[PDB]
Amino acid sequence: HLNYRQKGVIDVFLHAWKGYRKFAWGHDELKPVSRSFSEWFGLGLTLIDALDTMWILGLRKEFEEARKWVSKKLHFEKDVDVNLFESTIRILGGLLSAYHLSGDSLFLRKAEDFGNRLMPAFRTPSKIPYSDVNIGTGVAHPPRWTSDSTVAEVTSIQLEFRELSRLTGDKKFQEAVEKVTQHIHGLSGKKDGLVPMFINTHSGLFTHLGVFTLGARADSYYEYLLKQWIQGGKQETQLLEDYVEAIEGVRTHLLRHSEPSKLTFVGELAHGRFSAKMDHLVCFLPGTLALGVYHGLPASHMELAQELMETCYQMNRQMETGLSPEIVHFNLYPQPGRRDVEVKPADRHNLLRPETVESLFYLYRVTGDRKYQDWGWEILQSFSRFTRVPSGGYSSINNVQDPQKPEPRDKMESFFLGETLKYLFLLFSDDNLLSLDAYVFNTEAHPLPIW
Ligand SMILES: CO[C@H]1O[C@H](CO)[C@@H](O)[C@H](O)[C@@H]1S[C@H]1O[C@H](CO)[C@@H](O)[C@H](O)[C@@H]1O
Ligand SMILES: [Ca+2]
Repeated sequence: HLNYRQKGVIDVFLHAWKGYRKFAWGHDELKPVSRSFSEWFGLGLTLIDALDTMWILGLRKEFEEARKWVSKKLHFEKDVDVNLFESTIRILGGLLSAYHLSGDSLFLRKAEDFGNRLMPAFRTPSKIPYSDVNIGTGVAHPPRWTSDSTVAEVTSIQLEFRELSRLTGDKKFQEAVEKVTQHIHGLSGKKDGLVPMFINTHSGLFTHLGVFTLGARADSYYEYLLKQWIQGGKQETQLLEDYVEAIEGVRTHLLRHSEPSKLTFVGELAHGRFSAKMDHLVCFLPGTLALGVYHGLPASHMELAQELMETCYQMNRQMETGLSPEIVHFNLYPQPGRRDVEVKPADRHNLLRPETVESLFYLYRVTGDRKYQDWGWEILQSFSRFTRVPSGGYSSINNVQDPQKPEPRDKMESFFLGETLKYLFLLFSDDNLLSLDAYVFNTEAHPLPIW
């Protein structure tokens, strides 16, 4: 049976979805305040990202309507440049999870068509893929000012391409992404398992040396070391080794404690200089640590997971709206009148990002401590109070520190329905539901089977 908090998640989903249906059907993103839409892919991004969430939440009439759109209206031949990583985690991942949950081969046929159109990105001298590929013309290229790719982008596509090869029997997808993983396994320039942010597609070597973050441009590299190891049945020992090494590197170089509360946080390093800056993106890490412990990683990882979960919770609850900003800074020394969680004026936006509630899901699944459910519910209520648009939809907001004037940005990111609400529903579940023994979630919350 659905419980009270799950019913609340479903009310939020359906209010979001009614805005999408009325004002943005088949378009990439809802602009709820203006009752319009935006495109970047032109491939119904929000719809595809939400397929599996609709299925899991039991929204089967909505799923059927969306399936009909996929069957009739989703076509990949347009002259359009797409980012390989964003494409892969949202569209390829979303189609693959929709296939597995529904059993409907339409989703696999579409995934295979799309996957084939992404392949030109790998045709570089080093076989590290370009950032962008045109799905209609077959031309791939790097950004205008550089031949570098982003490290997280080239190392956070593996689950999806590996699974596509498994289902289709076409080895080209797996072979391409595994070359990337194996190459990066042997690269110089890491700091105790920590990777630089960029990698050159011509030389194959890291660039921006000596600069280390667990946030944007590197985060999901670490996530996918563990998750690939799990996906593959725990036989690919190099992935585990590199993951274990990296977590020790985080402990050695990036962990400090805040004032006044002594919260454990992860900062950044540049040429040996520590910076107390932490992207909300880093909040994936407690959940990934806990996931690893479920699968046999050391208890030290759980100690760190629980400390970081508290911190990520505080990043939300110390704000006036109860919603974390995009980026926080912490103080290493006591500052009269100051909270733990400092926020630069420019960083005060919230884009409805999932990483805190993602990690709460894993902490709850692994520990059973109901406080993590309570924290998730608190955060959901804050989304409802400060980001809801009366006519339908929820919006990113510009100011998490002004409860009277949060200032909507007029955008509902696809990951709100793809991730934030899926993880909350799962967090609250009393159930055999997407077992950690049977599935691994991709980095856009799309569950894929463990082999
Ligand atoms: C700017 O940050 C984004 O892109 C870089 C890659 O250039 C990633 O390293 C970073 O994690 C995010 S994408 C990340 O977050 C989104 C939700 O907040 C969502 O698309 C997905 O979870 C993805 O992993
Ligand atoms: Ca993610």
